[PDB]
Amino acid sequence: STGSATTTPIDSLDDAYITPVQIGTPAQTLNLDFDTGSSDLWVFSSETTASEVDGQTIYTPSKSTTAKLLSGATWSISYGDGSSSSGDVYTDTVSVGGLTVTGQAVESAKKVSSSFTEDSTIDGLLGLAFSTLNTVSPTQQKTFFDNAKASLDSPVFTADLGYHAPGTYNFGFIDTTAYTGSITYTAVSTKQGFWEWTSTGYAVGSGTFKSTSIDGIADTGTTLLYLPATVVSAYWAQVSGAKSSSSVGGYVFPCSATLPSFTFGVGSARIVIPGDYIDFGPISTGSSSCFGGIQSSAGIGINIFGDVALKAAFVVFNGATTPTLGFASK
Repeated sequence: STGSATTTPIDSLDDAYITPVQIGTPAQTLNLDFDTGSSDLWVFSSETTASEVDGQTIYTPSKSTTAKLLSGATWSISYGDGSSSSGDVYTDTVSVGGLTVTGQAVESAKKVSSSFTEDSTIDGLLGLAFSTLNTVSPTQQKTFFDNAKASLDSPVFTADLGYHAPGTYNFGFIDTTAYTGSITYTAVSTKQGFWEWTSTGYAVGSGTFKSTSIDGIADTGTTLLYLPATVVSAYWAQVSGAKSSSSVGGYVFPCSATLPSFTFGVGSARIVIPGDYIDFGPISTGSSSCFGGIQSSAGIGINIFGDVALKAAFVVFNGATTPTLGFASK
């Protein structure tokens, strides 16, 4: 089998992407944030504290003839940005772009933190990291991909995120029309439960490529590109007036600037992030100070190839017995 679904930016800055997901019988369609950096499929629901729901579409398990309470199971998750959610668990039928999993753990939120409440466009998350990170207790549950894998034509999914435009998540096949040149594959460590890999270096604008190993994670659920302070300083030094602002929480730059591109290495291959992808707009409405899309990972404890990087590529998440990651230009 295969599946194919369009993923759509939630706003004009590509702060996140939402993909429609069918849950239950009859289908209840929720728009979920597909997150290769976590491993829980959780939804706003009829069980979510009412004051914490503000515009989201909810899953109502009592209206699904295939929903079953997973007795005794609870979940609770905290994300890198400090947001969180928790609740109980149902199993139900979940379909993405025509690909159907029966008995998928659907984690129903009883509580969500303010950032979730305040984002009316995201109805939940669909985790695509390794199932070892799933938070369901006392019996850990499998991701949608892990459940689908054996049925797929090939044990892969691909992320093709757009810049200020829709893109595509495919399951079970590689669309050879969706990229240019070849896909370069690179080794993955699953030891921390992430799609963790090592970039071979970087360049800033038309500058020379610096060969250096940068370990980090391919994370569709993180907006920005988080890299070591040395790398980030080298980038922003090429933007007149750019500076790190402790009050704002990162590098900012004059909105009048033209940003240079940023290149990262995948083996001997190179992915080029155009400068415009690195502009996240005014820090506050009407400001002429703009927020940068490349930020320091210092104090995160891990480098993160988030949407800023991934959207410059066609990305293969290869879930073969030994997983690997592939990157192509597009």
